Amino acid sequence: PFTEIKSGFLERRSKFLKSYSKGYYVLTPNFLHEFKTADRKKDLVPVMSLALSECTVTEHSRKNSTSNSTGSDAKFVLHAKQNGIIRRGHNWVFKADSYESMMSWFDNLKILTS
Amino acid sequence: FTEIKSGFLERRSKFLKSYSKGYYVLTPNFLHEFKTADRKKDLVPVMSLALSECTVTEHSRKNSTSSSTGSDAKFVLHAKQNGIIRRGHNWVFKADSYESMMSWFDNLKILTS
Amino acid sequence: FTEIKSGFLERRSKFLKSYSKGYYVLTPNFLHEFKTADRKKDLVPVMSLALSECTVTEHSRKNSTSSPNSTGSDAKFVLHAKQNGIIRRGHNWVFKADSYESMMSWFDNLKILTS
Amino acid sequence: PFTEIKSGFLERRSKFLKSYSKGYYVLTPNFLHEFKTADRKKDLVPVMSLALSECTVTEHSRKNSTSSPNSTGSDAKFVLHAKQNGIIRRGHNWVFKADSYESMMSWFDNLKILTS
Repeated sequence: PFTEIKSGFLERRSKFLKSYSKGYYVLTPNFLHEFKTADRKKDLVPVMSLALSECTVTEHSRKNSTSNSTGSDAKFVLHAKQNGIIRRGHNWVFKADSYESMMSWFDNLKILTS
Repeated sequence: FTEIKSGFLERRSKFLKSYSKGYYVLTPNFLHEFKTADRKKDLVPVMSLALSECTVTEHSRKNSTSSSTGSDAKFVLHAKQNGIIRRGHNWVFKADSYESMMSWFDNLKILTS
Repeated sequence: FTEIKSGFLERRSKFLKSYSKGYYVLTPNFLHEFKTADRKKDLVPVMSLALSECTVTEHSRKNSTSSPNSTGSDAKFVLHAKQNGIIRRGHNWVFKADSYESMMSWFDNLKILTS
Repeated sequence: PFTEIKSGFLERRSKFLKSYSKGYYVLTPNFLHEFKTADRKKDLVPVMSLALSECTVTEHSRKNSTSSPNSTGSDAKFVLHAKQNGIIRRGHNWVFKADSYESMMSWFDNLKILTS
């Protein structure tokens, strides 16, 4: 009986590779977990687990954000306060499947990282 | 009241690689961002940038080219102290034309003196 | 004769925002860049990256995407410098191979050599 | 009687504005000067003068360098690096774009000898 605040697919940007890779993410009160698939029965080991206690969410796309790309209105930034999966003071960019989906991820993360 | 200039500007995000349009009001003390141009009902700035500790550094030349729109209509606001912007960091704004950009720039230059 | 791998790779320039293709030869000590694949006449490396003080950090995933009309979104890897040399300590170089499988050959070989 | 090693138009990139601006450049043994025009008779005051004594040239495009369609001059860029605070902040870099690979290589080669 897996319990979660939110889960869904997100694309995560690589700063150096300048590309996105899609994964299945699970937000709990303690961690943002990345898994390879949505199958909570057979896919049991997170690819990585980001402790929320030492992350913050800092900025997100506006509904009118433009670039010329996909999901210019659906991105948000997760910032590291301490060394872990992410280096202290560094940032990871995520792309959701819509503005409204992004806002749900952002709002939930913001409350869990206050 | 002592508003110096107001209008829509696009502001670049470094991490999101995108522009977002907002309605800005320039006063002697602040550049204020609002969501809308409704001065009666939209009263709380999204953010208020203290001009006392900002400078305007570069701006597009009339011959500036990109490609993206507004290649001749951008300027840079630089922070001298930690606030909305980290000390030493910069924000990029895009106006609707060179002439409009220069109006913003010239006004900001005097206020940040 | 103790070459481990050789072939063409594109290397990204951060300041020039472009890729340049070169012919690379991987040995136990160095990744060498040459202008051409002519091992008889083209004998002097353009540069020689000491593997002893490099690591390979990230690489593209099979599903990595970049942008329509951009090539090799699934074929890049990152070489990181642990010390000042051709690359400044803490800095990174990005390479693009001709496919995911080719990239993974380069990456796996570099991973062992930089251990 | 204006004496120069090389002169010609170059585009200079702005890091923050992500745009290029074209100017007329004059390379002498002492400086890389920027002017607004090619008229050495009426256009007498440099927009800026970069001391070569404290600059280096560090990298340049290859003949095969590729960026994206449609970009121009992917084979015609070079980087000028500051060793001391002046026009450019110490340790910072300016990117220039010439009108061809061969023109770029002429600029780069001359700058490299003058900044050795």
